[PDB]
Amino acid sequence: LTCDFNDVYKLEFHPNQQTSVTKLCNLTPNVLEKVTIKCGSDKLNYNLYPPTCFEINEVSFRIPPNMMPEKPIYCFCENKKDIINRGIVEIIIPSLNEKVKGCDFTTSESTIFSKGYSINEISNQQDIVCTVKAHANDLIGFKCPSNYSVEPHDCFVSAFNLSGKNENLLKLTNIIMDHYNNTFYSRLPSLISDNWKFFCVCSKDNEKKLVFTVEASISSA
Repeated sequence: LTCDFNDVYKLEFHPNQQTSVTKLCNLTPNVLEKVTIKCGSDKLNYNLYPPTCFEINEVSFRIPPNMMPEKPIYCFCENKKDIINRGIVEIIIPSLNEKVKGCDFTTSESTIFSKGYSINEISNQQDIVCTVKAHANDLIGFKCPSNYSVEPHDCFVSAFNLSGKNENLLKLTNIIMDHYNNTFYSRLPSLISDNWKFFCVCSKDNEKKLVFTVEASISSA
């Protein structure tokens, strides 16, 4: 899931080229996978258009979880001299077949998550507890209001035990902890060998706590 126009799909001119050379780098990421595009550096004078692709010289992004099918996104790494060698990145946008298992504490009409809560629900002392039952390969996540803090701060790297304490987690994968929008994601392993329950908490002084609890059950995928 890298398009390296610097050393892999090389855009170096050849001697006495009459016409362009065009290279195609086609990617089929899964949702939330990281794509990297390398285009240009100190020595290699290449530009990427548009400068950030999916809204040395290097860009990475991850495709968000979406239920709206989209046409591929293209971006162009250009080498000039008028002859232009161009690397064309095509990213097929994966679409989800159902909402992400988990909890959007910021809307009752989430674009992303299976369960949502309106501002009236999360407002005013009992916890709001949102429980998801997850199995092998499930994508899970939650979003808390931007004003809230999340405990533990690195939820999914660590989480709290329904029984014991903070536990460095279960081989969770593609962990995303986006503190800009207080949105957290990860993927259960393809093999879960033991039942595990854990939780993370969002809070804000004088507000109901928002509890995201996961019951991960023995399974195989």
